[PDB]
Amino acid sequence: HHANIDESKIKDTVDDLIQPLMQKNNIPGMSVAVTVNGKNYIYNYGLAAKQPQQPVTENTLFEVGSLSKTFAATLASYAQVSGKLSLDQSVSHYVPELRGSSFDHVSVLNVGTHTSGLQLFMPEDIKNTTQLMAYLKAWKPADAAGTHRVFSNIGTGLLGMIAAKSLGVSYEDAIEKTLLPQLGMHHSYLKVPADQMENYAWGYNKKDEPVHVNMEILGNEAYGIKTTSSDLLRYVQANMGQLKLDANAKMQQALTATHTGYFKSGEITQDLMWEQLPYPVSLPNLLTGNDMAMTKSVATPIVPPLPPQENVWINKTGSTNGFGAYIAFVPAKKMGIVMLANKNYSIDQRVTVAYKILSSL
Repeated sequence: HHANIDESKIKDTVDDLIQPLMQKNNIPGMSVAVTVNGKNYIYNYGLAAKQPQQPVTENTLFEVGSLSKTFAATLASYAQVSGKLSLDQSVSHYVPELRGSSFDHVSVLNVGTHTSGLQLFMPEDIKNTTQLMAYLKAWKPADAAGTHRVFSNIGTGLLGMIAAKSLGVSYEDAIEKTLLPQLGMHHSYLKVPADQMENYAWGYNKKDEPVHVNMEILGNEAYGIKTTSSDLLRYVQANMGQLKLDANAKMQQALTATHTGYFKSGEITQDLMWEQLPYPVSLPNLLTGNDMAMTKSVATPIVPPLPPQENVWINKTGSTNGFGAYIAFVPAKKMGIVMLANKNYSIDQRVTVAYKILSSL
């Protein structure tokens, strides 16, 4: 510890919130990454696994659940800026087996903004593409697509599937061979390789049992990423235009364009998977804006779309049965936070701690 040194000042703030958070929620391990003024700070806490004990280190991989959806959006945006995908086209334009179904009237933008009306969870009995297509061909929403926001793993699945196909590849190839490499995220995976399994934290469920997420159909798009806080902090910096990014100009454009605001719903603006609130934001409104995961709300189009903004709080939560993650960043302040935990603890706490940390900077 050193008085007047960046990493010690930030560490005091972070420790003072994260240690009680982990204690009260029985969280075995966390990593918290913060960026401010172009400098990066990584704080590791506790255990990646209990027995045999393994500490959280700079290499620890956590499941991040719905943070995975922002990668599906970044891929769709990359396909769009590359001229391969139009977001306003129908889903059945790109998925011809769905022509003549409800997907004639659902746009790619709808599935990228949770406004198709598809439900949250993939039906558990859908095991293969044939069954998935039969389901989708027979599906109808209660309200017309574009009228309501319903956060959806299925819709995110379609977004990523369509984006990858428009690029000529499977979603897994698109993510692990194109997107994550171009972002410099070398410790981020949809399938953790053998040399990294020692670094893959165990998640701890509500009954404190060690678990890892079970990957099912279109799961890569919706919840498949395992990653480090450092890689996600790089992703936050790239989302703020801070990195050279290997001169990948289309990729920077793709990242930035995911922040385009397409629908208003409640306190939030729904971007392409990212969600944002006006900055400065009150904590009550940020809490409300992060309590939209499982209920339908009215959605209102923003047309022409709101361009990517600086003066906003951009965020996404993600969870699996054993993990709880959160990212927030404020481009106008070039500041951001990644909080990764191997227990799924309540979103109100994630958001409140992040709000307090970023407010301190």
